[PDB]
Amino acid sequence: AYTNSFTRGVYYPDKVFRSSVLHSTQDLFLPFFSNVTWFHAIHDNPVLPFNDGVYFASTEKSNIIRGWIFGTTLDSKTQSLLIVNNATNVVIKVCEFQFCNDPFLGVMESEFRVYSSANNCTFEYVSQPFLMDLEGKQGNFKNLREFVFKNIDGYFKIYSKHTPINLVRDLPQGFSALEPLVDLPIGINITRFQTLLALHAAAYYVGYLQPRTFLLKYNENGTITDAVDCALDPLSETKCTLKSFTVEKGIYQTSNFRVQPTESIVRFPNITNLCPFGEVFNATRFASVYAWNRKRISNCVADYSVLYNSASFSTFKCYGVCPTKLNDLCFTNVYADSFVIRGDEVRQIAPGQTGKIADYNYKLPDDFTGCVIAWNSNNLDSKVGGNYNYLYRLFRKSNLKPFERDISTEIYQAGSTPCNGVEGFNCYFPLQSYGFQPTNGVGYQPYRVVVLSFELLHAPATVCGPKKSTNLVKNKCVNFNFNGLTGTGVLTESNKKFLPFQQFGRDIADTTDAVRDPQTLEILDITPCSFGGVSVITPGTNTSNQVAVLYQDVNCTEVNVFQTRAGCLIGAEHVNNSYECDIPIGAGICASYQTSQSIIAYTMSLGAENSVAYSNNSIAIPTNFTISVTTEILPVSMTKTSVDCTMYICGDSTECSNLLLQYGSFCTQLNRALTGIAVEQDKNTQEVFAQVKQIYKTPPIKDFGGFNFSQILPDPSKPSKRSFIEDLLFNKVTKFNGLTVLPPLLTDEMIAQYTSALLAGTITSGWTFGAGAALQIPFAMQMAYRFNGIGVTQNVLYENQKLIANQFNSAIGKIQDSLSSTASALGKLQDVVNQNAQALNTLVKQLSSNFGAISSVLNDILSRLCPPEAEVQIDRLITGRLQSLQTYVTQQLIRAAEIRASANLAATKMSECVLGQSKRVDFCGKGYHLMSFPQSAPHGVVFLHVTYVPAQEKNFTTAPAICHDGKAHFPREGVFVSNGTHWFVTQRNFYEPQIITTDNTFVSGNCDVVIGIVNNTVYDP
Amino acid sequence: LNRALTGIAVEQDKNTQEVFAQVKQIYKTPPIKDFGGFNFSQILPDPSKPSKRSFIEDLLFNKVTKFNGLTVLPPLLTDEMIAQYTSALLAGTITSGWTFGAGAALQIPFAMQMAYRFNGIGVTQNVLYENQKLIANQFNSAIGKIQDSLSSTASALGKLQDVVNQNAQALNTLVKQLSSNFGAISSVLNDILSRLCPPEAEVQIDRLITGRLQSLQTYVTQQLIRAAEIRASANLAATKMSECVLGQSKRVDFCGKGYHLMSFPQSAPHGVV
Amino acid sequence: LVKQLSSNFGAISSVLNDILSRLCPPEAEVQIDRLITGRLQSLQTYVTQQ
Amino acid sequence: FLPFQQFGRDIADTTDAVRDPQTLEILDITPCSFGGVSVITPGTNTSNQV
Ligand SMILES: *[C@@H]1O[C@H](CO)[C@@H](O[C@@H]2O[C@H](CO)[C@@H](O)[C@H](O)[C@H]2NC(C)=O)[C@H](O)[C@H]1NC(C)=O
Ligand SMILES: *[C@@H]1O[C@H](CO)[C@@H](O[C@@H]2O[C@H](CO)[C@@H](O)[C@H](O)[C@H]2NC(C)=O)[C@H](O)[C@H]1NC(C)=O
Ligand SMILES: *[C@@H]1O[C@H](CO)[C@@H](O[C@@H]2O[C@H](CO)[C@@H](O)[C@H](O)[C@H]2NC(C)=O)[C@H](O)[C@H]1NC(C)=O
Ligand SMILES: *[C@@H]1O[C@H](CO)[C@@H](O[C@@H]2O[C@H](CO)[C@@H](O)[C@H](O)[C@H]2NC(C)=O)[C@H](O)[C@H]1NC(C)=O
Ligand SMILES: *[C@@H]1O[C@H](CO)[C@@H](O[C@@H]2O[C@H](CO)[C@@H](O)[C@H](O)[C@H]2NC(C)=O)[C@H](O)[C@H]1NC(C)=O
Ligand SMILES: *[C@@H]1O[C@H](CO)[C@@H](O)[C@H](O)[C@H]1NC(C)=O
Ligand SMILES: *[C@@H]1O[C@H](CO)[C@@H](O)[C@H](O)[C@H]1NC(C)=O
Ligand SMILES: *[C@@H]1O[C@H](CO)[C@@H](O)[C@H](O)[C@H]1NC(C)=O
Ligand SMILES: *[C@@H]1O[C@H](CO)[C@@H](O)[C@H](O)[C@H]1NC(C)=O
Ligand SMILES: *[C@@H]1O[C@H](CO)[C@@H](O)[C@H](O)[C@H]1NC(C)=O
Ligand SMILES: *[C@@H]1O[C@H](CO)[C@@H](O)[C@H](O)[C@H]1NC(C)=O
Ligand SMILES: *[C@@H]1O[C@H](CO)[C@@H](O)[C@H](O)[C@H]1NC(C)=O
Ligand SMILES: *[C@@H]1O[C@H](CO)[C@@H](O)[C@H](O)[C@H]1NC(C)=O
Ligand SMILES: *[C@@H]1O[C@H](CO)[C@@H](O)[C@H](O)[C@H]1NC(C)=O
Ligand SMILES: *[C@@H]1O[C@H](CO)[C@@H](O)[C@H](O)[C@H]1NC(C)=O
Ligand SMILES: *[C@@H]1O[C@H](CO)[C@@H](O)[C@H](O)[C@H]1NC(C)=O
Ligand SMILES: *[C@@H]1O[C@H](CO)[C@@H](O)[C@H](O)[C@H]1NC(C)=O
Ligand SMILES: *[C@@H]1O[C@H](CO)[C@@H](O)[C@H](O)[C@H]1NC(C)=O
Repeated sequence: AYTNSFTRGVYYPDKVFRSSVLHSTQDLFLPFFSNVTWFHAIHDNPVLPFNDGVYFASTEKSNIIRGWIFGTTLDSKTQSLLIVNNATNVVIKVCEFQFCNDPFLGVMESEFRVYSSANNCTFEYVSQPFLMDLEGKQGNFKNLREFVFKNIDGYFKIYSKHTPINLVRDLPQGFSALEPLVDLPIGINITRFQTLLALHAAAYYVGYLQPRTFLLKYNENGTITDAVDCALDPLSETKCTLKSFTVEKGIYQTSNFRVQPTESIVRFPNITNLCPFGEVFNATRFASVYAWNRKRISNCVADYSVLYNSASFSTFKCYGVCPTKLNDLCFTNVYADSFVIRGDEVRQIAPGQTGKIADYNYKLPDDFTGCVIAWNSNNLDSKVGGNYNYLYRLFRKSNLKPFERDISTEIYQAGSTPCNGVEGFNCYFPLQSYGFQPTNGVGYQPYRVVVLSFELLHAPATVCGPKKSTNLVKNKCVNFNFNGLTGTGVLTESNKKFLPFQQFGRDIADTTDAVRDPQTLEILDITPCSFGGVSVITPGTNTSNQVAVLYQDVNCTEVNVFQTRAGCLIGAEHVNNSYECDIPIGAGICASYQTSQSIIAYTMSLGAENSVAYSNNSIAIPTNFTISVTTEILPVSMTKTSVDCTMYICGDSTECSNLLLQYGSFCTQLNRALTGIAVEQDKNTQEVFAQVKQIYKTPPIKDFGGFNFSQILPDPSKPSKRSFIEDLLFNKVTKFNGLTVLPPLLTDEMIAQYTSALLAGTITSGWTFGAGAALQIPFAMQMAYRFNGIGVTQNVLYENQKLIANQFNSAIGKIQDSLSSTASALGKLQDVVNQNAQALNTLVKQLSSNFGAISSVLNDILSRLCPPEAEVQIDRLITGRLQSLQTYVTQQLIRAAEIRASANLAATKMSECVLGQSKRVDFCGKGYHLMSFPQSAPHGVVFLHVTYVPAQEKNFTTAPAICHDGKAHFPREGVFVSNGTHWFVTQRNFYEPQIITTDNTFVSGNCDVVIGIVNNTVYDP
Repeated sequence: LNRALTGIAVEQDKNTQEVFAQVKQIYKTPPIKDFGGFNFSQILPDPSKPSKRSFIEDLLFNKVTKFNGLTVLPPLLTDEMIAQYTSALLAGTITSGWTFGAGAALQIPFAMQMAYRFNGIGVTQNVLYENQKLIANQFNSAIGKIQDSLSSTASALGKLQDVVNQNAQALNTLVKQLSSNFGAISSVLNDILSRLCPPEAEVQIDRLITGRLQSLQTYVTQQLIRAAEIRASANLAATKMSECVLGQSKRVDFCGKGYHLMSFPQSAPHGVV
Repeated sequence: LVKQLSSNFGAISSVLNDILSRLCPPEAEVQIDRLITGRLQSLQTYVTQQ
Repeated sequence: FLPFQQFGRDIADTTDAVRDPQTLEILDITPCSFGGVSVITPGTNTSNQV
């Protein structure tokens, strides 16, 4: 009866070759994993809906399905497309037919009950004859022939694919693209179709197409190999939104949820009287244009479809509105300006027009809303002897304002002379007339013109169109229409006290806040029905295709379900246990993929909770330490792009360039900004790396006290003398539109030489090469100074020198192992590359946009259209592409500022971390800084920060001071500790107890002042 | 535009994590507040609030004060979580000095910690102990004065209030732009659509689309620039946290004017004090 | 920025008064809107760079 | 190109390749080489050679 559809409904949307690209297209496709009807029967079929397009598929072994019928009645009464394959060729006809039996075609061929006539044919096509399977066979099917049948604007598009199969059961799973084959211009309104079966079995599938958006993957050979149905599910929406088939772990915003209306609400005043249009259009006599009439039409039901459909009118031109929308709109008042004019003067009755009537007798506003209605009256107002009862004002000393009625009869003066009702030179009358006779010319015949002026709704409306009202439903999302004002939202009761004259309320945005119900004068608030963005929480597609959906800022009762302050989270199980944050949701909630396995949501942990065993006489002092190496990765530079604004916008087009010149310096200001950026990328690089006045090199003998630097020093065997670690870093980070990339000034080899010099200086001369000359020093002694710099006596290093070197070497090895396996380690630098690449890919894609033009391709506009019309379309494209460049450049300037700040920070670290020793906490890594080593990286720098971290501690009893002979002895830069029986003095950051003597302590004051002073003895050497 | 705004929203949480999430563990003070006479009751959490914030933090929070496609996302770190981080940083500073920043938190008497801070400015530790009671009273009085100042002068937090105002002003302007015609017959799209039909309506709509899109581009650009300013401030705040609270700063006027001893963080709306 | 005032931006003339003194509102308003759009975009660019 | 395909396209929707209408072979279209030209010069206060 039914089966599960699969990845079979994909066809080539057009005939353009694309390869190695993911292309997003919207067309009528079969939704993935939808239900498709299975029609089987062994030992005619029904008439099916076409549903704006039909997916059809069949499995064959003997060519049982041999044709299709498409139409409305499909019975010799309308044109109906008939496609038949009768062992010779495909025959397509749209002829009528008498189906004097349940049509099917029988098997060689010995039966033909499909038809017995051919009458009133308007199209016939026959392909070349072939020969195929006809005799009776039964079993597994051998050939699956899939088809798509769609009707677009009268064109019947047929797509198909034939493929070998070895399968009797349901549809095979597997991607297969459908090529286009036929486009038939027929123009038939198709609502139903039927199939044709061959009787000596039955097997075929019928699906239906829907307006889905698909993301199509074209491989290197231009064959469609996959597709994503966006509205299939949140994961598919995410993949198409990001235009990729792989989604990294995280949360993405892909769409917006909106509760849809369930029913419409149409509300109008309960008026039964009809508007007296007949008394104006069929008036016995029209007024003269010098004295035009204004009839008010109000408190009635108006129907403008009668006037519009009537063919008796010579013109019906609406300004501001248009004639088929007038039925759903209503007005506070409509006024009818009624007068007779000359035919040739109809053009003057319009906004923006001038002339002796437009200026002297009937002026319209240039913002006029309404309709100009006209018809000739040559058989009513014109008379033999002429009709001289219609007067117009020939002369006036001034023009007229809109809707002014100038009834005055003052004597007009051409020049300047007194007139007192006299007809004389420069004493003329403003009143003139025409003598209209049925025999006068076309332009001299009378026309009856009525202009209907509509005053936009503001106040309660009384003259409304023929739309009937409905009942009102509160507290539900509805699509409402109140007196022509439309929108979607939930209508609720309100406490807004509208004044008796007020009809509408407004929000800050001028949107409707509340309405007065036109039937019952109560005030209803309009709150649009709940909506919000929808985010998809997913582990990467390299792990699982299971996702959770977050509906932002909604309640869960308006749609496992977890209510959070971020929204309603669907698909994630709520876990009481806290963990480290993984994929953030918001409001303290994070999600992760963990174990059966599922996506979980939890309140994030801030770290383990602990307490410090504080007391007024207890100090913890470390007895051992660890040397750790951390990696700090900073962007320094970004790719130095340069864009030819002219070639991008106006590629190889003189006409476009000439139009572009009317926009001035916009281009050169973009070239200037990008040049400035490109230059500053090199300034940034020089400031970070060119901090050494000379190029230093290490000695051939690497006698550095056991410290192994072979993985950070250049390896004299590479085409570019980079270290092992640098090679690892470089192995982790991965045009004809006026878009170029400039090379950097400093090549990678030169950067490596600078980092080599900085490293060799640091190793052989410590910090001295930074301040001035490089002064050689044994490395172990350099470390001794670095230890003194953190309050640790140099003797600690020498005594543990071998241990320290091994820890250092091991730490370096661990970095290498980390860098060799974890690609994400350099994400901070990879993102910069991605951001610049994304910016360019977007920019290039903008060239495909129309921006309102007929075509995105400039040459296609130019080769078909000529300048007076072509220039407008080109200006539209220029505006769009120029705005795109302005956006790109602005984003690059902001990003460049971010990079500059990072480069300045990197230079600061280089100066304070590598050339010196930093006293700034966590500036040169967490811990007590010893030394740092630079390594170069693509568009960036990596610092290896060597830090001293206390490793093991004991609880010792302490005291701020010791009493001896009543004098208070305090330690000379150390602390007092007790092992329970004896007091010792020791350095703060490393347990090394010494006997308390007068050379370790100093005396100030006496025992009665110091809080916590203890009794002891002080040894005097 | 959605991408740019998402990037901003994300970086606001990165900024918060970098400023506050500088401690690997959540520390808590002992039940006995024997800190040598130094009174911290106005900066430590008060175990009685719906959100365990200090008195001063409550004062700070009491001073700082949609259907058009405009939404506000919640922060990842709620105010309670921020308070827990500041509590941990404060407890670490008090009970272990700077040791919790470099590595493990090593307990030390507070008076001795101050002795080290005094040595760090070239003042022998004996000065503190001999004047320890005086110093504690001065500290306690100074804290009380802060409370009195914060309790009466609303303008004290103007630097943070302006940020709120700038974002609010930006949105109010943006929403108001929907009322503009931009050359169209009406700013209301539905009123154009219900009276005019496609060959003429599409032009008026394109005019409104152009105007509203330009308005968004302007808003987003201003937000990106403002966000860069905020990021610089957050980086500075993180730097101070690292050098002022976790350590002791030798940088003149970096951690206030005078010779720096110690600093204490307090959370505030969209900021740190 | 000042030089941008000399640009037509598709208008018949960069000088606003020359448009206004020869053309009347139903046609003049379009040319003026073209100049307003261009000059406003120029200011937006200037302010952003500043 | 598949037998029904006549044109190829680039990311920008520009033509990548064409099927020759007289002989059905596929030809790639690569715009002829172009690029910016920069002038390296000492200041005109020294020399006019570039
Ligand atoms: C200090 O810690 C280091 C390790 O960080 C200790 O060295 C380890 O000592 C054990 C002895 O039990 C050896 O088995 C390990 O192989 C050593 N590790 C390394 C890397 O050499 C050192 O002994 C500790 N010292 C003290 C006094 O506790
Ligand atoms: C510094 O460490 C490197 C680590 O690779 C040592 O080089 C290794 O040396 C051993 C023998 O000494 C070889 O068996 C390995 O194959 C080498 N590895 C590589 C990657 O070359 C180097 O010898 C150490 N330096 C010193 C002075 O011992
Ligand atoms: C505290 O340290 C002292 C100094 O090392 C310890 O004293 C000595 O103890 C050893 C036996 O462990 C004797 O052989 C020495 O002669 C002692 N010397 C002195 C000067 O007393 C003392 O035992 C330690 N106390 C604890 C509890 O560990
Ligand atoms: C340190 O030792 C001195 C004397 O050796 C202690 O002072 C004595 O204090 C007790 C109790 O107050 C008196 O009874 C003695 O007469 C005092 N003797 C002298 C010489 O002053 C002092 O109290 C001790 N410190 C502590 C903390 O107990
Ligand atoms: C630290 O200072 C606070 C200041 O408020 C002290 O709490 C006050 O304590 C006194 C009595 O000790 C009460 O009368 C006040 O009402 C308290 N004020 C508040 C706001 O609670 C606190 O006791 C001081 N700490 C110590 C150890 O003395
Ligand atoms: C297939 O159709 C049946 C009813 O005909 C329906 O209950 C079922 O849910 C459909 N399949 C899917 C996957 O929705
Ligand atoms: C199929 O129909 C065509 C119609 O012209 C006919 O010529 C052909 O012979 C038929 N095929 C047979 C009889 O196998
Ligand atoms: C078909 O042909 C007949 C000729 O007898 C003609 O009268 C009729 O109008 C034509 N059209 C239809 C739809 O029957
Ligand atoms: C097609 O025919 C149906 C009647 O079956 C009718 O309702 C529909 O409006 C027709 N389509 C057109 C475009 O007239
Ligand atoms: C593309 O065609 C070539 C034939 O030269 C073939 O070797 C290659 O595997 C094909 N690629 C795909 C993805 O089918
Ligand atoms: C006014 O509207 C109500 C709503 O149902 C209707 O019953 C009433 O008859 C209307 N008034 C007139 C005069 O028709
Ligand atoms: C005018 O009168 C004619 C008949 O003389 C009638 O058919 C027409 O509908 C009338 N028009 C109006 C607006 O009353
Ligand atoms: C991601 O995919 C690659 C190749 O499919 C695989 O080697 C890698 O282990 C995957 N990632 C994880 C975390 O397993
Ligand atoms: C919606 O959220 C409110 C918030 O207080 C809650 O009280 C209510 O029960 C939730 N569910 C509904 C309205 O169905
Ligand atoms: C988690 O805690 C809640 C307390 O509100 C409790 O109702 C729930 O059953 C707990 N779940 C588990 C698995 O412990
Ligand atoms: C110090 O003493 C406290 C007392 O409870 C203990 O919890 C803590 O672990 C001790 N420190 C070490 C390093 O063992
Ligand atoms: C430490 O605190 C205890 C409280 O149990 C007190 O008796 C002792 O005198 C205090 N010592 C110092 C030095 O403050
Ligand atoms: C530049 O020109 C001025 C005046 O012509 C001259 O004095 C100056 O020396 C020139 N610069 C150099 C580097 O000679």
